[PDB]
Amino acid sequence: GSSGSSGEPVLCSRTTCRAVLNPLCQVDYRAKLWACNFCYQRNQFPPSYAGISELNQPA
Ligand SMILES: [Zn+2]
Repeated sequence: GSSGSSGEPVLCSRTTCRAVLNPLCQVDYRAKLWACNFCYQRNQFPPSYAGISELNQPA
């Protein structure tokens, strides 16, 4: 993980998209990269993805 105090919601890079990370997107745990289901853009995982239900919990 990453020390410090934070907890901002991961938002699709694309400014026009701004689609909050959803369980529908194509998550490539292997390449730690989840592509968007709408804009279809690859995004990098956040620094702190431990206290996240979307990830921790199954789709
Ligand atoms: Zn997107």
